[PDB]
Amino acid sequence: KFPRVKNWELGSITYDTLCAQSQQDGPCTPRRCLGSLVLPRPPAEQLLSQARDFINQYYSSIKRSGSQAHEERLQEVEAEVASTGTYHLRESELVFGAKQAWRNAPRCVGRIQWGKLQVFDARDCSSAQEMFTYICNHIKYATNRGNLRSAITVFPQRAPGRGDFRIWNSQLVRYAGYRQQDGSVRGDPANVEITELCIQHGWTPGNGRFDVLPLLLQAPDEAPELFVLPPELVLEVPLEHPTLEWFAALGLRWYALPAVSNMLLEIGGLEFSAAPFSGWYMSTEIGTRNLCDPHRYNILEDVAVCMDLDTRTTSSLWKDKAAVEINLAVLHSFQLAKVTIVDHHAATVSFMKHLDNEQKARGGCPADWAWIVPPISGSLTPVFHQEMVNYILSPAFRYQPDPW
Amino acid sequence: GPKFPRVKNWELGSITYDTLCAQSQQDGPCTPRRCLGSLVLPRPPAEQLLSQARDFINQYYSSIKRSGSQAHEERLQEVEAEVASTGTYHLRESELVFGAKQAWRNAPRCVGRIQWGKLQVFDARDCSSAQEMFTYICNHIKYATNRGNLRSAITVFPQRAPGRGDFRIWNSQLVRYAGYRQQDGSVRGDPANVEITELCIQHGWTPGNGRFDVLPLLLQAPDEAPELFVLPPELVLEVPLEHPTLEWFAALGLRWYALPAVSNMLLEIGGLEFSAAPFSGWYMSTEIGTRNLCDPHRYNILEDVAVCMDLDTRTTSSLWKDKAAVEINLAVLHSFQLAKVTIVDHHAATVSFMKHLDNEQKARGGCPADWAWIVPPISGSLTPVFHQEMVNYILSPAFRYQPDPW
Ligand code: HEM
Ligand code: HEM
Ligand SMILES: N=C(NCCC[C@H](N)C(=O)N[C@H]1CN[C@H](C(N)=O)C1)N[N+](=O)[O-]
Ligand SMILES: N=C(NCCC[C@H](N)C(=O)N[C@H]1CN[C@H](C(N)=O)C1)N[N+](=O)[O-]
Ligand SMILES: C[C@H](O)[C@H](O)[C@H]1CNc2nc(N)[nH]c(=O)c2N1
Ligand SMILES: C[C@H](O)[C@H](O)[C@H]1CNc2nc(N)[nH]c(=O)c2N1
Ligand SMILES: [Zn+2]
Repeated sequence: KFPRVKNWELGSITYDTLCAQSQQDGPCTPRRCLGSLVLPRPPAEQLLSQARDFINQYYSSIKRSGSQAHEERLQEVEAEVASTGTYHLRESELVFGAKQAWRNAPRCVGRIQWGKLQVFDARDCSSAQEMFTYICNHIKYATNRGNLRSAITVFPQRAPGRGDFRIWNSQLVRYAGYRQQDGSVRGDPANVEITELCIQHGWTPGNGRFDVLPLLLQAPDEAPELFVLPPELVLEVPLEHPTLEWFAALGLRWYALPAVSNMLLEIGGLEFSAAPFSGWYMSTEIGTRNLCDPHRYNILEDVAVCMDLDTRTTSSLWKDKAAVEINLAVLHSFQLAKVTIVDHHAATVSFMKHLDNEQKARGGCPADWAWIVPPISGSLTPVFHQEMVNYILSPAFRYQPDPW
Repeated sequence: GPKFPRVKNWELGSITYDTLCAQSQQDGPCTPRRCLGSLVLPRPPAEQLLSQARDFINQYYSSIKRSGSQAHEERLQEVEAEVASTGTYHLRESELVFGAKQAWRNAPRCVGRIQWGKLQVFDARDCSSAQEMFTYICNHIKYATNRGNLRSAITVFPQRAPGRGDFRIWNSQLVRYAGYRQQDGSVRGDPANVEITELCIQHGWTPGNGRFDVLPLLLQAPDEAPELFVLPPELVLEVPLEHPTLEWFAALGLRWYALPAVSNMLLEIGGLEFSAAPFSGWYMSTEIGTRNLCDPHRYNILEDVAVCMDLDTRTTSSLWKDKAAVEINLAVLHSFQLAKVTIVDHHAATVSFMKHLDNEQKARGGCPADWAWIVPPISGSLTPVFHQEMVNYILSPAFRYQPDPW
C-alpha cells in the first residue's frame, strides 16, 4: 500500500505516498531485489497520456490549474500529436520540466538546490558547430569564475526517423585515457574508449595524466565532429595538502565543472538526447572515487607511502588514513582557489533537509540509498541512518546507449 | 542473453548470472514499482508446513548427494507420516546441523559467510528449564570465546510447539551493556539497550551505574515467566581499548566485549521454528569502532575523541569526524590484536566476502546479499564489495527477525 520509512538515529517515521505516482517500473520484483545494480535496460496514445500528465503537472505548478490556459494548452498538445504524431514544449514548460527532472533524480544528493536552475533553450540548434557554441556558453556561465552555478542546456528533442543530436562524451570535461604499451593506462582509465574515439576522428593525442579531452558533437545522421575547448573556459584546481608540503609535489589536479552530458532528459513524453547539466562537486567524488578507485587514478598506495604508512597489512588502516587526507586535500585546494565545492557531511545534511521539504510538499521523495550515502564515512552521515524509497517519477533523467 | 539477474563487478568488469534466486520461496518487500531495499524491517498451516519440510528434506539429501535414493524417499514418507499424525515433525541430528549452516549460508546481511561451513552446532533440543538454558548458554560462551581464539557456534533450543509457550532469550545478544536512563534525559551506558535494562530491573535485577555494565540474561522456558541469570564475569571476556600511538586514548576508559552473540533471531528450518537459537562468530572492527562507538544514538564518542585530537570540530570541511572515526577503529583493531582476541577489519573482511561470492557462484549459481549491509560503515568504496553488484532474496533455512516476547 504505502511504505513506512524510518530514521534510526532520530526514531522518526514518515509514509511515502509519492511513490504511488510512479508510472515507470524498476528492476526489483517481490522475488528479488536488484537495487544495488548500476544499470538497467512508446507509441501514439502512450505519448498523449504522458503529455497530458506533464501539462497537468505544469499548470498545478503555477497554481493556474484547471483554468483556461490549461484547458487550451491541453488542446494544443492533443491537436499537434494527432496531426504530426508528436508535439513541442514551451520555454516555460521546458524550464519547469528540467527542474522537475532534477528534483526526481533519485541518485542526486544535491537536490536541495533543485529550485535554482539556469535553463538554456538550445532547441534551435542545427549543427555541431552550433552545439559547440552553446556548450561553450554553458561552461562560461556554469563555471562563473569558480563561483559555480547549476545549469543545463537542452538541445533538439529526438524525432522519428531522424538521428539523435548527441554529445559523445560522458561529461563535458574529462581527462584522456591513453592505453599504453604494457596494457597499463596513463590518465583516467574510465576514459580509454572515448579518448580513442577522439584520436580516430583526427585528434592529436597527448602524453599527460590530465589531458583535457576534446568534445565529439553529433548533429542528426552525420558522423561526429571534433572540437577543442578553450583552455581558458576549462577551470582546474591544483591539489595541495594543508599540512603536508610534499602532497602538491604529486602534480594531482582536477577540473571544477562536473557536467554529465550523455544522459537523456525525458519530459512529457518527449526525449531530449543531448541536454548536458552541471552543478558542482561533492569533495568525495574527486578524492574518494576518482582518485582512489582501484580502476581509476588509483593513487591510494602512493599517498600512503608518502605518508610513511605501513602498507604491509590491511589492519593498519593505511588506506583509510590516506583516503581521508586525499579528500581533505581536495576540500582545501578547491576552497583555496575559491571554487564551489561541498563536503559529504554538509551535503548529506542538506539532503536530509530536502527529504523534509519534500515530505511536506509531495508526501515523499525518491532516493537510491546506495548512491546517496558517501563512498567513505557513510555511517558518520545522517543519510546512512535514513531509510529511503526508490521509484521512477517523470520528468526524469535516464540512461541511453552510446551513439556508436 | 541468459534469463536471470545479470550481476556486474565494476572494478574488474566481470559478469555473472544469479540462477540461485530462482529457489527463493518467500517474497521480499520490493515491487516492480518501488524498491524498499534500504529498509531494515518489512513483515504456515499444516498443508503448507508439509511442503516446506519436503523442500528442506530434498535439500538435505542433495547436500549428501542422494536425491531420489531410498533413504531420501523413505525419509520424506516419515516426515509426512509424523506431521500427518501430530501436526508437526522433528529434525534428525545431522539434519539440524545442515539447516543451521544453510541458515548462516543464506543470511544476506552477513559479510562473514566464507566461514559458513566451519560452524559448530550445539544441539540443545532436550533442554526443559530456564535454569538449564543458562547452563547451555554458559557453555556456548566458554567454547565460543575460547580465551580469544574465537569459534563460530550456535546453540539450538526446543522448537515452537502447538499451544505450548516458546523458549525465548529476552536479550538481543547474550552479551550487551546496560543503558541507564538518567533524569536530565541522557543515557549512561548504551542507549541501544535502554528497554532491556528496564525489563531486567522490573524483574529484580539490581542495576549498577557504569558506562559498561554487562547485562544479566532474561531467559524464558515455555509458559513460565523469565528467570534472571547473571553471567559470571570470568566468562565474559572483554577488551580495554587503547590507541597504538595516541597515548591518551587508553585514558578514555573505553572497552568492548569480545563475543558478538545475536540471540533473539528465530532460526527457521524446513518449516520448523526455533525461537531460541543464539549464534556467535567474531567481530569485524567496524561494528565496534564505527557503529557502537561512533553512532549518534549510541556511545557517540566522536566529538570527545576529536577534541582530544585537537581537531576543528567547528566546521565539517575539516573532516574531524572522518579523522577520529579512523583512529577509533584503529584502536579497536589494535587493542583486540594486543589482547589476542579474534577480530577482522573491514578490508580483510570484505575481501574474504568476494572469495565467498566466487565460491558460491560455482556452487549454487549465486549468493543472496544486502548491499547496504555488506558494504562497511566507513571507507566504503575502498573495500571491494562496494564495486560488486548484488541480488537480495529470501532462501530457507534462514534466520528471521521476530517480535519481542513482551
Ligand atoms: C548543485 C550541486 C549538485 C551536487 C552537489 C550534486 C551531487 C551529486 C552527486 C554526488 C551525485 C552522484 C555522482 C556520482 O556518483 O556520479 C549526483 C548524481 C546526479 N545528479 Fe546531482 N548534484 C548537483 C546538481 C545537479 C544538477 C544541476 C543536476 C541536473 C539538473 C543533477 C543531476 C543529477 C543526476 C541525474 C544524477 C545521477 C547521475 C547518474 O545516474 O549517474 N545534479 N549529483
Ligand atoms: C565468523 C565470523 C562472522 C563475522 C565476522 C560476521 C560478521 C557479520 C557482520 C559485520 C554483520 C552485520 C552486523 C551489523 O551491522 O549489525 C553480520 C550479520 C549477520 N550475521 Fe554474521 N558474521 C560472522 C558469523 C556469523 C554466524 C556464525 C552467524 C549465524 C550462525 C551469523 C549470522 C548473521 C546474521 C543472521 C546476520 C544478520 C542479522 C540481522 O539481520 O540483524 N554471522 N555478520
Ligand atoms: N555533482 C554532480 N556530480 C555528477 C558527476 C558525475 C560523476 N563524477 C561521473 O563520472 N559519472 C559517470 C560514472 N558513473 C555514472 C554512471 N551511471 O555510470 C556516470 N553533478 N552536477 O551536475 O553538479
Ligand atoms: N559478528 C556478528 N555480529 C552481529 C552484529 C550485531 C549488532 N552489533 C547489533 O547490535 N545488532 C542489532 C541492532 N541492529 C540489528 C537490527 N536489525 O535492528 C540488530 N555476529 N556473529 O554472530 O559473530
Ligand atoms: C555496485 C554498486 O551499485 C556501485 O558500486 C554503486 C554504489 N554507490 C555509488 N554511489 C555513487 N554516488 N556513485 C556510484 O557510482 C556508486 N556506485
Ligand atoms: C536506514 C539504513 O537501512 C540503516 O541505517 C542500515 C544501513 N546499513 C547497515 N549495515 C549494517 N551492516 N548494519 C546496520 O545496522 C545497517 N543499518
Ligand atoms: Zn529493491
